[PDB]
Amino acid sequence: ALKDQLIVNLLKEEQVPQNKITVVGVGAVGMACAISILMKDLADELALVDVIEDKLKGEMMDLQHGSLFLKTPKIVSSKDYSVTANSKLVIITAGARQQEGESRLNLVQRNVNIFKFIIPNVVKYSPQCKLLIVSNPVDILTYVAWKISGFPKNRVIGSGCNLDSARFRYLMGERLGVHPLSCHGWVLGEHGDSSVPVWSGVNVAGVSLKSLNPQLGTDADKEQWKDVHKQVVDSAYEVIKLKGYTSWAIGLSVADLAESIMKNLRRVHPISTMIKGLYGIKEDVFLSVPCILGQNGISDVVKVTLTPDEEARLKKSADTLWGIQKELQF
Amino acid sequence: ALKDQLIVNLLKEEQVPQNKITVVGVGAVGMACAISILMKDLADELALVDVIEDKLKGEMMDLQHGSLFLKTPKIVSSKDYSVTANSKLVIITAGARQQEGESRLNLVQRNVNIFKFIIPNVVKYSPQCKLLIVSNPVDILTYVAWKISGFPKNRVIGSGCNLDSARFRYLMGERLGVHPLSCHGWVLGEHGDSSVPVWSGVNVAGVSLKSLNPQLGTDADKEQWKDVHKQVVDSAYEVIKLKGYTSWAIGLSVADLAESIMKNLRRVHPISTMIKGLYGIKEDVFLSVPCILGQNGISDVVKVTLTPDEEARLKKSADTLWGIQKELQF
Amino acid sequence: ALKDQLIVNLLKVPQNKITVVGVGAVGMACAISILMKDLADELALVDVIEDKLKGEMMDLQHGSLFLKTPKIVSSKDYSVTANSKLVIITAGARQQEGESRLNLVQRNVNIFKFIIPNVVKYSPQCKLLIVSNPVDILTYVAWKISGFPKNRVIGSGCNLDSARFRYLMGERLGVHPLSCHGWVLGEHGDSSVPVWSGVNVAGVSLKSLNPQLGTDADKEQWKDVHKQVVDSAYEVIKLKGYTSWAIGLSVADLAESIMKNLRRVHPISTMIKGLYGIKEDVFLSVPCILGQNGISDVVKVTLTPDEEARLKKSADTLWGIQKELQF
Amino acid sequence: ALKDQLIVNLLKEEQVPQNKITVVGVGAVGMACAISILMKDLADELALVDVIEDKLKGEMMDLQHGSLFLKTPKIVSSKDYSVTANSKLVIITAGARQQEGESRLNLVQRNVNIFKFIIPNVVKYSPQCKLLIVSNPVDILTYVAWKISGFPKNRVIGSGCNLDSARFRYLMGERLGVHPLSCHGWVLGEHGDSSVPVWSGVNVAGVSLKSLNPQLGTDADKEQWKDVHKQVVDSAYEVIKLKGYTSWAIGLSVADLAESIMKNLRRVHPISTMIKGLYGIKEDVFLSVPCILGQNGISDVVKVTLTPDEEARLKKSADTLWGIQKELQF
Ligand SMILES: Cc1nc2ccc(NC(=O)CCNC(N)=O)cc2s1
Ligand SMILES: Cc1nc2ccc(NC(=O)CCNC(N)=O)cc2s1
Ligand SMILES: Cc1nc2ccc(NC(=O)CCNC(N)=O)cc2s1
Ligand SMILES: Cc1nc2ccc(NC(=O)CCNC(N)=O)cc2s1
Ligand SMILES: O=C(O)C(Oc1ccc(Br)cc1)C(=O)O
Ligand SMILES: O=C(O)C(Oc1ccc(Br)cc1)C(=O)O
Repeated sequence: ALKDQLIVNLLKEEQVPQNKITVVGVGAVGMACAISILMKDLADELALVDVIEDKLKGEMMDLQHGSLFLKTPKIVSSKDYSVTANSKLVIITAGARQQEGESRLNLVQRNVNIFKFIIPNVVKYSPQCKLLIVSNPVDILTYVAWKISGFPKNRVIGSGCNLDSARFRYLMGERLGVHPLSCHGWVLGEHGDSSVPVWSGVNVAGVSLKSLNPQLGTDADKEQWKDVHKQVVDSAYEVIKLKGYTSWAIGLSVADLAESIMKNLRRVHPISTMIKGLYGIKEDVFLSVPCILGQNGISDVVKVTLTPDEEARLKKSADTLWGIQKELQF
Repeated sequence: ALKDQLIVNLLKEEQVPQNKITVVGVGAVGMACAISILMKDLADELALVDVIEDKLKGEMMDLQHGSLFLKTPKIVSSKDYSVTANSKLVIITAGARQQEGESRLNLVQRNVNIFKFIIPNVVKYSPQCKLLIVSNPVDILTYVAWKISGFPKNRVIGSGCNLDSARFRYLMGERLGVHPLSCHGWVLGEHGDSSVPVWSGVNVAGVSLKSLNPQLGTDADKEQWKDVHKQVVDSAYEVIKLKGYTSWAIGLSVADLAESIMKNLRRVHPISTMIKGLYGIKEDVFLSVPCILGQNGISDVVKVTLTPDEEARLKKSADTLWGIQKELQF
Repeated sequence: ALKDQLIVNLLKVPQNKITVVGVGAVGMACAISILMKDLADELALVDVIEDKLKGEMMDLQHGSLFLKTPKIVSSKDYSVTANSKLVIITAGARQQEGESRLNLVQRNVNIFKFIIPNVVKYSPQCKLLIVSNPVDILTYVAWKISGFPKNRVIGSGCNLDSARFRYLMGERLGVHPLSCHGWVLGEHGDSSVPVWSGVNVAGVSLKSLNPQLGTDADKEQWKDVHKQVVDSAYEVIKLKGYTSWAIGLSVADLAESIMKNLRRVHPISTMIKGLYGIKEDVFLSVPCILGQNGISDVVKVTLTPDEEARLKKSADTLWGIQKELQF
Repeated sequence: ALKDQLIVNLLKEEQVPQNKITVVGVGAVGMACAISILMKDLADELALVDVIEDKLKGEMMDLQHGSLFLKTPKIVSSKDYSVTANSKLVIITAGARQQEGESRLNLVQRNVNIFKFIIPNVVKYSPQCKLLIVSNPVDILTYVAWKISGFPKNRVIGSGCNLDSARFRYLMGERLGVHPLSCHGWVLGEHGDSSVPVWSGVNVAGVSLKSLNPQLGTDADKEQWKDVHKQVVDSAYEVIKLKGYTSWAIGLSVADLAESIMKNLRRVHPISTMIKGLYGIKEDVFLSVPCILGQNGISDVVKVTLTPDEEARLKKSADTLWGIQKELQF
């Protein structure tokens, strides 16, 4: 054989990848997560899983054809979860997605049912993985993945408000003529309608925007900064109406979180985690708060100082999620 | 205003971009080119142009929402070509795309008519740009864009066989257990059915695969390496049959060419250029040959030493393209 | 010729050129950091020591296969610097063991009287990025000699002091420095100002959880973090003889904002006359918006009376030195 | 404490580095390797080792102060090898360096004595490490590291001719007006005076330069391409004469090898390995040949087809290296 005339083999290697990432779901979200991760050189192996055989195979082949331009030596796919074995990070993007005008909370039963099959299959092949939930409603589905997996809470993460906060920083950046990297602001709670903008922490170079404008984010704000939060809430609905779905921004948001996990950065991200014991919350509610994210997942939570109105809005987001969460059939 | 209390302006904002890229067409190919370019930090401004208003705005908005994770501070869109002003590179992806069982050659009348509108509008606003043609049939469309634009031939580049060669290299790599970066091989001629695998130049570490196996690429080959070229030819059709279209690999192949142009690398790529005067070709045929690509586009053409059968196959590819090209009216 | 048998030539100025003046440890660290961040299509090096200059250029050229900067050039002659978008000056006497950066001033001013007109002659529209010490005074000096408008004369200033501060804050908290926010302003030296009022994690003011933060009465003595920021260069000089790596990375950070027109905010040296309560033509670090045209805007930081007094003291210290200087 | 007021700890330590690199020696080569590795984001932890305490601490601190600009969250140092624990790769740059007019082969006795201390201390704390030898004479020192460590051959690599080949490609590129990435050519054998330019493999886009000029690399060559290999041989001495030492190009060459290892790329590099059994070599000689490099080090060797003259020059290099090997006192 030609391979043998050209090359002399020294050993049969173990082959087990050291930085493998699995993406579950090859829809628009899943593929945007896949491309972003490949262009960030985060993994030595990428695995894709879906239920539509043709689409899964087509997507895998199309990424594979770009291998020359990448540094991810192995790209694989299968409907069988054995393809996901030894993943460091498994990203779940599978399930029903919002239609035009549809609340993310409307996807709950359909996605809890899908998660009942997915989660035991992921766990079986990667018992030491970190789970990164992207499927919606993300907060409730992070709780679902946690309960099903049996994993400790540090290893079950939801993409949460990482994108909501990125959108907030982009809009603030556009209003001020400053790059979003130099605009600071936190959107917490549900990744949806009940999210909370933390006006007290909104700043550029550590200068509180609220110290210059005390009415910042209120109805009495002459510049109406609350419309920035309204744009954050409405963004996914506005994008879906225009292009039928969202993909690029969530893909970048997920690869940003994947980078912190894979590279053990210990950067702070507003992501879905259990908030039991914070702000008077007594139940197993999962929603976004600023978390320290690394190789072991969420190791710590930043206790944000909320005004009484900000805390009341966060407890409202918590009540909305727990109302659905507490009555789940699984 | 809050902005003025926070920031003291010391310079009048008369912003002109220095490394602007425009992507014409927001279909799956155009968006894969856009995300790949954004993630490679090649531009300081990205402009998108299309004819479907909603889809165009949705795509622009979705990219802008990922700005925090990028280093391209300005993302814009419009149906109006004034939005593309001062681009250094303009990437053309617009037009009809081949259906399952349809040749890229069959899109020619539809795409020439579209180019008659797009090309003059692009050159009107970006007099310094290089035109990077991606729409199909890419070889005939590069010739068409060249003739319409009034640009010199070095500045009108067709993505051509850069993707066929990357596909070939990936497949060769899979067979050998070597990264595509270390598997060398050139697929030239039409970016389509009549492409030519240059078996004589196929090598690993300077070792000719044809020297070890003389039957390489022929029907007599026991390992059937000709199936690698057949898979290269069939790849877009196979992927279209599986996922409905191709996007990722073409996106990365175009970003690869964009990097060589923007960074003036003078790397060699198999891309569409005028071959009149080479291999006895007498007509104004555009096809892929290894070209040196930099800040002024195609500055030089490498003269590949082809076996008598490889040369005849290349002249056959040229004849096929001329057969379609000679009947065009524009 | 082999080249003509292989290649058919069809077509017989760089667009993103950067020049580094000075091939000392600082200059070479700026050079490697810029090459490894793919910011330039052409890098030029300039120095007065011909052998050292050529050897550094050749050493960089030999790594060309692992880079994406296709032209690396050098000369003692400034004609090599023509068409630079950005010119970084790292040349002159460098900080010595147990000595203030203010002790290099007159010698570096005399050297800039030669360098600056030569840079200006070949790239009249470049952005000048001053790294040489004392950076705040030398930025003012380069501004005066060049005749450039103030937006195009930038000093590396406190970008490194703030980076050191965020690393030290990060080590105490167990958080990546990217998630630890806090600004060190004024002189890139002993009179720098830690802005405790803006120090935060996830928008949470550290002063809100420790009102005494940064003062003598602070039970956790966070003033020691700023003391570590001040002492850092002296400590590194004592141990290894000079500093190079952290400054090269800080300079490449500023070069990225300029070259990619990011409009990110950096604490860098700029003309502060009329701002923050200062009446003289003093340059010091304040948070600036940095892009393709250099410093376009200045962020007006809300400083506490203590912080404002310290910044005024830093301005007074620099003005005092600058006053008694000849050029 | 302020930390406890701001952060709730939820986990539980277990901080084991997953992609750790160690650099032994903090001279100019060791620091150029360190800065290049840091700027390529290859490691989650970087450890430095040396015998000069102040120099080592000052270098560590200077890298640490640049952390905000990096993605390697742990930079450590010590004269104690326990600091290198759990490294995936250990880079050895310690030892005497050659003076002008002094052969790298003259460093043998001083460097072997140093390796007798370093090697057992390195291997002790890192079960999974690959040993990457940079110190000179590199080929002899790779054999020495292999004998002292008791490691299998796949795990002991010498930086060998990776830099000689990069220099060759750079110089070829300069003559042809082509980027080094598109200029192919191998310099094999000893990383020193007896290296072998493989003219038969020298090519652009698969085109053999020797097939265009049969006299290529011989004294009969009108263009004297042999001067390119002479410049490769003399390059370290020319740089040493001008600036006192070489650092940047070797740092980049070592980071290139570290990238193939850390990311399991399976790219081909001309690096020091055992050649017993190839080209009639019957002894345990280490020298550069093209190797497939990945996570388990050198898993495979490319059997380059050499002309009788190239093979004779390669065996001559092996004989020279074997001669020095017979002088080793373990
Ligand atoms: C039992 C099941 N296992 C899977 C696995 C993958 C998918 N795939 C998607 O849901 C892709 C499209 N969805 C979005 N949101 O992109 C569906 C199912 S159902
Ligand atoms: C006169 C015209 N100008 C344009 C500009 C853009 C587009 N957009 C596409 O065709 C994108 C979808 N198609 C593919 N190939 O992705 C069509 C036209 S028609
Ligand atoms: C009239 C003059 N032009 C120059 C240009 C470069 C240099 N080079 C250095 O000073 C490098 C070493 N110094 C530090 N600080 O690294 C000195 C002079 S004097
Ligand atoms: C028993 C010993 N262990 C070590 C470890 C490191 C070093 N360090 C250097 O040799 C740095 C300077 N040399 C080069 N080549 O840069 C020397 C020794 S001696
Ligand atoms: O992936 C491929 O081979 C090519 O992809 C496309 C390139 C440009 C457009 Br517009 C549409 C498809 C092809 O179909 O030629
Ligand atoms: O530039 C080069 O070729 C090489 O550089 C070094 C390699 C290892 C050490 Br330790 C020091 C220098 C060489 O001298 O072999």
